Amino acid sequence: MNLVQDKVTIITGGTRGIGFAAAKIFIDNGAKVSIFGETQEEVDTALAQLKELYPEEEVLGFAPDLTSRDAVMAAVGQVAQKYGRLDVMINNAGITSNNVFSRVSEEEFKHIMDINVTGVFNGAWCAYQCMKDAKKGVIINTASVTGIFGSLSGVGYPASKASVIGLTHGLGREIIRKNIRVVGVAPGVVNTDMTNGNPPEIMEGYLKALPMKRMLEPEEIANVYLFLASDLASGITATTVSVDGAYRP
Amino acid sequence: GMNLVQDKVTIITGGTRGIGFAAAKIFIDNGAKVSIFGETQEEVDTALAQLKELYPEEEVLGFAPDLTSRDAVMAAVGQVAQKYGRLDVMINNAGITSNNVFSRVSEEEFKHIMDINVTGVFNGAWCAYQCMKDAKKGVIINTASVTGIFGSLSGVGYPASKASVIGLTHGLGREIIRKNIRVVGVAPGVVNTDMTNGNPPEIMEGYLKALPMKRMLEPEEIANVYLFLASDLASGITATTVSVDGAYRP
Amino acid sequence: MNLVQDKVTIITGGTRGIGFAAAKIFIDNGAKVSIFGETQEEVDTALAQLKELYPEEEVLGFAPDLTSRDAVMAAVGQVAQKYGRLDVMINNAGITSNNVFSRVSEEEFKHIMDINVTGVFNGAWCAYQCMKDAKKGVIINTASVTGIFGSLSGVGYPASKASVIGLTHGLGREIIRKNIRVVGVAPGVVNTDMTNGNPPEIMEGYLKALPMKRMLEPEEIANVYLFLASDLASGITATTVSVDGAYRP
Amino acid sequence: MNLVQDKVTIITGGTRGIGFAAAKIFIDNGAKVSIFGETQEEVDTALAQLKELYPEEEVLGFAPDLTSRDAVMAAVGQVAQKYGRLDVMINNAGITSNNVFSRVSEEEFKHIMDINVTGVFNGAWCAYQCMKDAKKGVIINTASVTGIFGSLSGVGYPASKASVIGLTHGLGREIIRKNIRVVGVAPGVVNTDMTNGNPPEIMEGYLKALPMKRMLEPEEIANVYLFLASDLASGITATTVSVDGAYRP
Ligand SMILES: NC(=O)c1ccc[n+]([C@@H]2O[C@H](COP(=O)([O-])OP(=O)(O)OC[C@H]3O[C@@H](n4cnc5c(N)ncnc54)[C@H](O)[C@@H]3O)[C@@H](O)[C@H]2O)c1
Ligand SMILES: NC(=O)c1ccc[n+]([C@@H]2O[C@H](COP(=O)([O-])OP(=O)(O)OC[C@H]3O[C@@H](n4cnc5c(N)ncnc54)[C@H](O)[C@@H]3O)[C@@H](O)[C@H]2O)c1
Ligand SMILES: NC(=O)c1ccc[n+]([C@@H]2O[C@H](COP(=O)([O-])OP(=O)(O)OC[C@H]3O[C@@H](n4cnc5c(N)ncnc54)[C@H](O)[C@@H]3O)[C@@H](O)[C@H]2O)c1
Ligand SMILES: NC(=O)c1ccc[n+]([C@@H]2O[C@H](COP(=O)([O-])OP(=O)(O)OC[C@H]3O[C@@H](n4cnc5c(N)ncnc54)[C@H](O)[C@@H]3O)[C@@H](O)[C@H]2O)c1
Repeated sequence: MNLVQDKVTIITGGTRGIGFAAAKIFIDNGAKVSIFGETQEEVDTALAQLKELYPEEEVLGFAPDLTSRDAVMAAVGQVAQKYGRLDVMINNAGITSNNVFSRVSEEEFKHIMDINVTGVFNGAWCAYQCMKDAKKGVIINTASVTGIFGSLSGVGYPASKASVIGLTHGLGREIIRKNIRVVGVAPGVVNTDMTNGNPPEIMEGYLKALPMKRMLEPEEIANVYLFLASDLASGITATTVSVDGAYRP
Repeated sequence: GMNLVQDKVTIITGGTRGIGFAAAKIFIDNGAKVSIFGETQEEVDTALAQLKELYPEEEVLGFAPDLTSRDAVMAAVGQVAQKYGRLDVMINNAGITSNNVFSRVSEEEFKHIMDINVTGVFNGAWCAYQCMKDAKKGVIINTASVTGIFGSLSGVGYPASKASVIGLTHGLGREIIRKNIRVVGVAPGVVNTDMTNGNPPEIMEGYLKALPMKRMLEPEEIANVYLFLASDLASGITATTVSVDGAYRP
Repeated sequence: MNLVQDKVTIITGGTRGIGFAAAKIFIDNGAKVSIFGETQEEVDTALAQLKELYPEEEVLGFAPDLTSRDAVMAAVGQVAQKYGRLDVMINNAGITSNNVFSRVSEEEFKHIMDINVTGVFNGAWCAYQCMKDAKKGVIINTASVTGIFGSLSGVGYPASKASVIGLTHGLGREIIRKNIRVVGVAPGVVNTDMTNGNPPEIMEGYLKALPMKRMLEPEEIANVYLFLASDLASGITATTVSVDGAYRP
Repeated sequence: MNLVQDKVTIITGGTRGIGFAAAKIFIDNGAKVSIFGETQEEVDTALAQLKELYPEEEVLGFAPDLTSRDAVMAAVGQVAQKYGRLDVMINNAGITSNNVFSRVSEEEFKHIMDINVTGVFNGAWCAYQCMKDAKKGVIINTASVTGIFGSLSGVGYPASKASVIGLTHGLGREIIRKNIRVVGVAPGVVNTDMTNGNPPEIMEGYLKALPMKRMLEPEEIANVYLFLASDLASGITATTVSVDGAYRP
């Protein structure tokens, strides 16, 4: 199976969790993969892990400030200049929130809006600049089940993830004439560092609320990134695919 | 090369032409054991002969049950389950459209589109569930439409029936996920099949140019989404409908 | 307050629950009200109740088979003939389902599809025929929260109520050029004969788990019918308004 | 008609357009109105216009930086101090975008996200702090049709307005236990300074694409704010009402 054969791919937040599982699955399927991480330390750790798994595969790693379009452009530009093209952009880096409304500070709301929305806008804009003249490409934006069904706390999380769905819808409709597809992915509860850090009572809570009686594995989200990036999904754009196993927050 | 549905016993309703027939081919290519349903025995015979030319060593069963009769659907689903010992995938793809102005929509026309597009999907999903529930495994795929989400400017029975399919998929998916059976919808935009061809090229030239992709989707582009959704790659996808419309808005 | 002053109104399922609460609120706001019921007995009971409340008000009552468009046309036609016009049509009559999928018979699925969807189509079609030449009117269709968020059982209920939302969207887009508005109302859990079952010991736990800690009252749905039928809602069409107090099935 | 009798109301962006039409309709319906505007000059102009219409009515006016929660709290706090309570908060201030994706600068995307989302979050948070102990109140957030159906350009506009819908959904579900309702309003194309200044070619396109063959008037949106703020809408929360006359971008 080589669903993304010879596709030049960038995965933001590709150092751990869903993004890292996607790096592996995309390399397994013939893609040329580059990853972004928050810090250079996280990037070095992930590149060393990928070097053990794939000793003959070259994987580029960068740590741009996702809130700065110039910093994202510098990193995206290096990938496009090394391979002469950019086929796939996955705006997967993201954070969550669970604070009760009264305890949501200005700083916390600004930060989740910055990373989850401005980070996605910057990545999609920089990918588009490298894809527009080639008149081909795929931009994948990671939303959440909370972007559709809301949440009971951490208002910045459904607000930012609903914005990602809205950005995906509008951008997809706008740039389809340049043969560039824009698709969203809205996961439910996934077994990563984002969810495994919670207290045991919250973990117990999730596991009883999940209709599948298990969290999804990062591979189950990464397999959807894989299909959506492949030419099999040539009819899918300006929409968000729910991958939540019927979980409802 | 690919074998995304290897050894999966699959039934495709409306598998004699358009999207369903393209799915029959793509599913056989990917290792599935395929059975098709068609509206008439003549359509079934034609499709089986076409598939026999393409795949001379492949056995494909064909049936023409009245989709509005659950006993007729159960008899056909039962024969497939009896022959292979299980049922892994059910695709409720058979459907029809409408474009009549509201004043000209007869009682008979509204009843018929509601019967085929909704009762036909309910009957197929119910009969599949009965053959899947003890195995605690399976995938049910229901074909909706872009009109089920964005409405239409005419033929009210078409968005009404296709929105019902999305609602059925959502509710059924939430209900039977505890039996490890996934229920997923597919909402196509405008697809190049017998459903959409008939108009002269002069009329169609301006229509195609106004489409966001400047072309209709091909039946293979919908069938490839059936393939992914039926595969173990979509293990996290249930109680939802995937839009495959190339940004087309009715 | 006379939000529907002199508006000739038909309310299907106006003999009890939401429909009956709407009959009272519409009479209070100056409308000329006619009600439909399943049986002649229900119609006689409701008309007598409205005579004790409003002795000087004339209310017409009919019991047409909602699955027969000719029977609905005969009743709608009599109202339009008596007042010379039809201003408001409320397709409020409906039923629910809670049977587990295996136990949903052909007959049960056919019946809920017939009453909840064909009944709404027939009422909307007959209203349209009496409104189209006047180039004014409002058609209100009662959906449900299950039409948007699904359900855990009784598949015919989300299937039929999602169809009502789809019919409302398509019909609204089609006939807005004739200055006829088509709007949906999606209630959550309302205190009527439809939810009047279980003893209080069992109910106490259920009510406590509801986001508002109570069901909605039929007046709370009828007040939304009132606004939507008024000229205040002149910009609202081809959409469904959620009146569920944040309840999620 | 006095749908919002004795209700202490704050309207952000109440100096012109929809917000100003709402100021008038809310005063007509018995509310105690306070307005916010971008500049002190706009506030002075609107207060003078309202003094000519209502010479005996006192209307407070403020121009806080909506991106600063402390500046919004200072203004909201003064209203709550003067009347001892806050009954209604309308987060109506907003801006639009129509730039092609390549021409959307970092600055433009940041600004629309700041005003349309952080401005709504700040207003809703400050209102909640003044409403939570009273265990009653209504927060109205202005989204847009583009938040549901996307757009063909100005990606910041559907992204920010979809975020407003997501914020409304999540916040509504979270604070309904404090008897505070959170509702959204999604207008189509409204005849205000936001749209009326466009070149004839763009105007022609709008008028052709509008199924009603006219734009909605600001009163048609303000009448929906009125109903949603009234006790008639007691069952409506954690949802967005479309007021678009079947217009689709
Ligand atoms: N884990 C879940 O249950 C869940 C639920 C729904 C949505 N999602 C979304 O899935 C995506 C991936 O999440 P995950 O669970 O794999 O998370 P993770 O914590 O396992 O990894 C997140 C990745 O994003 C990067 N990232 C985070 N904050 C960053 C910042 N400030 N700057 C730059 N990069 C940053 C990290 O470096 C890391 O590589 C996110 O968009 C998340 O919101 C996850
Ligand atoms: N083609 C499009 O533009 C379009 C758009 C949106 C939705 N869809 C949906 O896709 C599905 C497949 O459609 P298609 O375009 O391939 O159509 P098609 O006409 O090419 O084939 C339809 C198939 O369904 C079967 N079928 C139709 N009526 C039937 C009946 N009364 N009883 C039993 N079987 C019946 C036919 O035998 C045939 O095999 C349908 O559900 C259709 O509504 C298609
Ligand atoms: N009550 C709830 O919790 C709730 C929830 C969501 C949606 N709804 C919807 O609200 C609407 C009103 O329901 P309600 O709770 O007031 O119910 P109800 O049982 O109190 O009243 C139903 C009314 O519809 C009529 N009706 C029912 N079946 C009919 C048939 N076969 N033919 C003709 N008339 C028929 C009855 O005579 C009666 O007047 C329905 O469409 C229902 O689906 C109710
Ligand atoms: N007019 C339309 O076609 C339309 C379409 C859909 C949504 N909307 C939404 O409706 C709402 C009202 O818009 P309108 O058409 O009445 O606009 P308008 O331009 O007529 O008025 C906007 C108001 O918001 C204030 N405002 C704008 N930017 C601000 C800022 N930086 N800081 C503080 N206050 C600011 C202005 O002072 C003014 O009072 C907005 O949220 C807008 O996005 C309008």
